This record gives sequence, structure tokens and C-alpha cells, in this order.
Amino acid sequence: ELTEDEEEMVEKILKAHEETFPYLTDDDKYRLTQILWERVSELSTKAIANVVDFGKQVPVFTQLSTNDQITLLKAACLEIIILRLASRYDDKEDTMSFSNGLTLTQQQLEVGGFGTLTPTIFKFARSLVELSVDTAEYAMLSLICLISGDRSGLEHPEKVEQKQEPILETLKHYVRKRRPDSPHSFAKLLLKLTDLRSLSVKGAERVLQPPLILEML
Amino acid sequence: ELTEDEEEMVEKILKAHEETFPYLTDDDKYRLTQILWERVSELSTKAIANVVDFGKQVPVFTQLSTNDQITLLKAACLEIIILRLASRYDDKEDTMSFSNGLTLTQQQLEVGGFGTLTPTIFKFARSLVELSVDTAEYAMLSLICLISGDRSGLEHPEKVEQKQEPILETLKHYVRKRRPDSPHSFAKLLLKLTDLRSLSVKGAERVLQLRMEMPGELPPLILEMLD
Repeated sequence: ELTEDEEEMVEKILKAHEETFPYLTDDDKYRLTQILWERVSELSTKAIANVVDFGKQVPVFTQLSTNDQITLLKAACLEIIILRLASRYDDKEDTMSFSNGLTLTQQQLEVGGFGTLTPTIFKFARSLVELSVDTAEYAMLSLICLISGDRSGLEHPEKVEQKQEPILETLKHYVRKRRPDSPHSFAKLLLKLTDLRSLSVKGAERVLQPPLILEML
Repeated sequence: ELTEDEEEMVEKILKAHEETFPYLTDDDKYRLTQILWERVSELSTKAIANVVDFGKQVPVFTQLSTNDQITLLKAACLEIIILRLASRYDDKEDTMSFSNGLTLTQQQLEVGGFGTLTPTIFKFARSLVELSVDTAEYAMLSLICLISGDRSGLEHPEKVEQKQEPILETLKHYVRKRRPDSPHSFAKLLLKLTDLRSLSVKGAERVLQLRMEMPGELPPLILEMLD
């Protein structure tokens, strides 16, 4: 249905996601018993560590200068974690899941450490489900976040943009193959990257209210 | 060590140690004159810092999750530093010497950072000199400490274990090369790891009291590990 290279790209990108963001409800989730943002903060360390590994597993990124890898990961990290979190949203049950299996309702999150943002997080995640976004799309779309040539202070921003160009074409074709009917689908998907930038800033604000990892040279 | 891979592995692990643990008596060691703890505690930062580098530079360790790297490094950091500090124990003069060259005596350390542990540290270090332990064997034991499947909270403890096994076999053959006469030396060297666990757990207890109840809590890499 699609180029041979591209299908190679999808699989490598998917596989990189899958290896560093395993599937859920096999090794089931749990719904909590009882105000408890302790775990949420706990899982942050591991969550970021995994996004790093995601990049290690995708030569393209591995092609880039070590400085640029750090710069892009620094800038991308929270965006990709949010996208992952959205990825685990359960439409049926109106819940979100952490990599541990901890599963929480919107209201439980509002009261805990997710604030007034929680509604806007859920709306976004719901938006992706309307667009029938799949694991492959989540992965590639993250990689588009990672390899973004507008980050401040890159050594070779032009190189970064070059590396980004094939994933963009691949995403387009994959989306087209899943959605031959709807020519709007690709634009809609990328513009959720815009949503994610804006959402990311707001989420970061609430983080306030990686030095061992940074030692990667 | 037997296979060409093993001899290679020794060289790699040895090299990484040397790269992160420079030789001493050259940039010679010196004794100040008269208190000392601040001198000791500052040097902690580098000491930790180099162990991180040791991990950075080493076969296989890099292969595993970023998480597991972090988990193992936190877990193993004090054991490796104690082992390193033992390497520099001087048998004639009864001294332990630091990065800089600063060299000290058992009593000085008792007043210095070490306190009640100091006797048990020196006992241990004495024990390693008896077994005639060399730089390469020190480097292997550090990685073996590092690559340890038993540490709590690992993502893939089975892999960490599998990654450990060739280094163990390699250490064995190397020990066999150096000690054809006594075949129980490899067993003896392993049991020193069990000593170092116990020694390390006591070490941590002192670190917690001393650093927080400290004039200066710094710095940024150093905090994360001990925590």
C-alpha cells in the first residue's frame, strides 16, 4: 500500500515506541483505594528515562550531534510524555493510566496533582480518539516532536530539519492509507502538535508549583 | 584471560578504570599539618563524579535502559567508591589517599569523615592487599558491583544478570591466570563483594547524618545518587 522504505520506518518507529512504552491492561491496571500526587511525581523519573531510550533507538536522532540530542530531548521531553499519557486514555471508562498501571478518573486527577488543566488534557486526548489515532501515529508524531528544528541553541538546526523531512512524508502516507476518504486528516493530526505545545507549557507551569541523565556525553 | 574476547574485556574494563581513576604516587600524595572533614566531603563530589564516568565508558552498561543505568548507579556508587579507596590503601604507611593526592592516617580519618567505620574500612583494605588484588581485578569487581541483578526496582533484572555473567567468567579466568596455585581465590574475591555490601550499608548511614547536617549540601549530581 506504501513505499518499502516507509514501511520500514513505521516499524522501526513503532517498535521504538513499543519497546520504551509498553501496552496496558495486560499486566493490568488498577483503580486505586481511598491527596496522592506522590506516585505521579515518582513515575516522572522513569517516564523521562524512557523517552530518552526512545531516541536512542531511532538512528536519525542517533545521527545528530550529542549536544543536539540533549537540546532536543530537553525541549521535547514533556511534550512526548503528555502525548504518551494521552495515548493511554480510556475512552470507555473516562480514565488515564500510568506506566505502572495506576488508573485514575478525571475527577480524581482534578483533586490530585493535575489542577484545572485536567479537563484540557482529557479534551485533547479525546480529540485524538475522534481522529482514530493509532500506536504507529503516536510514535511517529512523537519523533516529529523530538526532531524539531526550531529548538533554541542547536548546533545544526538545518541538519535537524532534514532528518525530520522523511518522517513527515511517511506520516502523511500512513495517515492517507488509513484514511483515504478524508483528505483533512493529516493537517488535523499535525495541528494537534500545536495543541500539544500550548498544553505543554501550561503543564510545565504546574510541574513547578535529570542531572544524572544529563550526564550523557 | 582465556578467550580473545576475555582478554579484550579485561583491557576495556581496565582502560575505563584508568580513564576514571588516575594513578597515584605521581602527582604525589601529601599530608597537611595541625578539622579535616570538609576536605574529605568536598572530594566526595569528584569521587561520585568519576564513578558515573566509569559507567559511561564501559561495555554493556550502556546497553540497558536509562532507568536501570540510574538504578544500578545509585545502588552501586558507594560500594565502588569504597573499593576504589581501598585500591589506594598503602600497606607500609597505613594510609588512604584521595584524587588530589591528599594522604591520611587511620587516626586522622577517625577524626575526619570515617569515625566508627574507619577500623572496618581499613580491615577490608588490608584484606584486599593480602589477596594481592591488582588494578584490573579492581576494575572488574567494580563493574560486577555495578552490573548486579539483585538491586531493587529494576526494569529488566534478568538482562542485568545475563550481562553480568560473562564478566564473572572473565574475572574467574583472569584470577586463574594470576593465581594458578590457589584455585579458591575467585571464591574469595566474590565474598569480598559480600563484605563490601555490608560495608556499604554502614557507609550510607554515616552519609545521611553528615551531609544534611552539613554547612554546604552541594552539589547537583552528588545529591541525586546518595538520595
